[PDB]
Amino acid sequence: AVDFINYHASDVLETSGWKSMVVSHPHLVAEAYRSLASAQCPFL
Amino acid sequence: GPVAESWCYTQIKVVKFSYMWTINNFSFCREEMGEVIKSSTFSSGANDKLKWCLRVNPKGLDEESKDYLSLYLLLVSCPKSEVRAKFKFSILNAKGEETKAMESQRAYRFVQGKDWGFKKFIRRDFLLDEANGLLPDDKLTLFCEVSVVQDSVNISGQNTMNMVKVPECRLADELGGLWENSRFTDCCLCVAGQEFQAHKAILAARSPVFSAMFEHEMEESKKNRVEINDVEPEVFKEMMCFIYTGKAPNLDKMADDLLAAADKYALERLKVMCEDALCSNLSVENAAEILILADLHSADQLKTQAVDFINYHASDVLETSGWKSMVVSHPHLVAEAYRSLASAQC
Amino acid sequence: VSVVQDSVNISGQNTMNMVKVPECRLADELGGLWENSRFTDCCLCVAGQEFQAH
Amino acid sequence: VKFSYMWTINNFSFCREEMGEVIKSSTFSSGANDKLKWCLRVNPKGLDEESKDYLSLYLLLVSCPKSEVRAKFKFSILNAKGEETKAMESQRAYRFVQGKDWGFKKFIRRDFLLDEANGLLPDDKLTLFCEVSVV
Amino acid sequence: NAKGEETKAMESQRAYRFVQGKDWGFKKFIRRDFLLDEANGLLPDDKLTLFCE
Repeated sequence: AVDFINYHASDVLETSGWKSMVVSHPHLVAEAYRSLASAQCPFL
Repeated sequence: GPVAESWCYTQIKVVKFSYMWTINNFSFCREEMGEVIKSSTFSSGANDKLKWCLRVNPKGLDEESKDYLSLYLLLVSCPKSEVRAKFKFSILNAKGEETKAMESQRAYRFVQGKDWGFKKFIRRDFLLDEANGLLPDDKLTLFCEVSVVQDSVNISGQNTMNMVKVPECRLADELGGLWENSRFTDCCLCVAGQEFQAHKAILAARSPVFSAMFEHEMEESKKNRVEINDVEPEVFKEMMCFIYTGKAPNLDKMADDLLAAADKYALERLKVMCEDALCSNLSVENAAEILILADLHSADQLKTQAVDFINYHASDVLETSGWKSMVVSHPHLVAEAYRSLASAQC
Repeated sequence: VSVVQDSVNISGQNTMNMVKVPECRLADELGGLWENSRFTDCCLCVAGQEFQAH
Repeated sequence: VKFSYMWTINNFSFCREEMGEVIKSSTFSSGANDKLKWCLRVNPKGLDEESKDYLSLYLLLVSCPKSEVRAKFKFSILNAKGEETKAMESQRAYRFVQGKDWGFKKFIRRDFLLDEANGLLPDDKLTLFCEVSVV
Repeated sequence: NAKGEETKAMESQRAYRFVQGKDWGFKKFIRRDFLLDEANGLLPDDKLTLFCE
């Protein structure tokens, strides 16, 4: 699911469920950022 | 070289653009001759209304070139009529030095939609050879330098020249030298138990937040004593010096609390100069508290620059206990960091 | 099988225009306060017309 | 009645224009007498194709009260050290009118100027020293 | 001329590029004898009246 969110975040941040996750579950967004950090985006 | 009774100094202004342009996986040019790879538009700080772009044809533009790499420079937007310039291209090799450098000796004129360059720039076999290393890891790196000429101007240094010395406008130094004298101060002003004898007239003149606070039901009774506790005297005297003299020379040593006070007082110039001070001090260990102060003080540009710092140093900034504390205390900052590092970058 | 796609330009600009600072306050604020005409410390009547200053 | 004038052009290798163009300087005089205004019109290319490859330099009188002015001018170029070099002097007291120029068309070869070993173009800057005698 | 009508009018076809102190003209504008002949009427009252566009 973390991989899927990293893949399809272009709509997930628009959907309201991600906002609920941001509000209530800070650690989930932190762990998704940690996976997104050292993977699938380090070229720039 | 004797002394001249009159001299003149003719100054043709020149500005320099410097540009890098890297194509990944170049062997997948993916098409035949005539095709073009435009670059993103680029400029410098001044005037920033002239926008240039690169056109590179991987195959031959013409039937005479064919097995040739061709590049051109194209000017897309000109607020003036015409701009004269010289360009110089060079392919960076595997190590990074400039090779195959070709330039136009002529200061070509430029209009919107007009493009100039080298069709016969570098041989295709010479590029595609691996021994010269002109294509390291199928990455093509192009460095262009653009030199734009402007109008000449003469300062006319002929002598006798109104030979009295003209001082500049003296609003700043005259107001600055009155603080140590402490004259014309109608009221008192104490911060954190320390007295700083200043008056409300020039403060009301030079800070609209404070003046709007002054006219509303405080000057009738508590004009003489005003309660300020948000800053220490070392920040308050620096802000008072900035108000009177117009500058804050003691910036680097206390840039952070000066920025906090400036965010409190909506002093945009003080905020941006403290942000300029702190941008060069971006570091792995301090990035988390830098982000926290930027978010609290709504410095969007500093937030973006720190986001870029975290993007460039994501290998080590995350495991810092400061960033862990920022995670545990500020979910929104981590959410925005994820949004920027995901949507914009990839 | 390798499918190629339309390329995209990242469009970086190091140091760009920095923060694009607003107008100065060295002597503008004098003029802004005079336009707002507040803190009327005195009323000097000279040749009939009235002028205010500090 | 000796005027002296040290005129400096920077980034001259960006002469910025083609054959037969002009670059005017500032109008100058001395504190005495001060109503005879002069300006150097230099041409980075040749003025004419008959004598191409030349830095044709002229002296042009813009403001004059009288009908004519008799003057002798001497042009010179300072090198990297700063001494007077290529001192070309007009032997005659040439007559000047409002809107009239005199000078040396075959003043100096451009190829002779462009040698970096000669030191006649230091830091892409050229300094012209002109001495004018009005009789 | 004496009647004031245009005579010996000519123009350069190109749009010339002028700079600070650059001159462009016709060196061979008119025959001096054609000007000086009184019968042509081009020098009325010893007055040369010129027009420029």
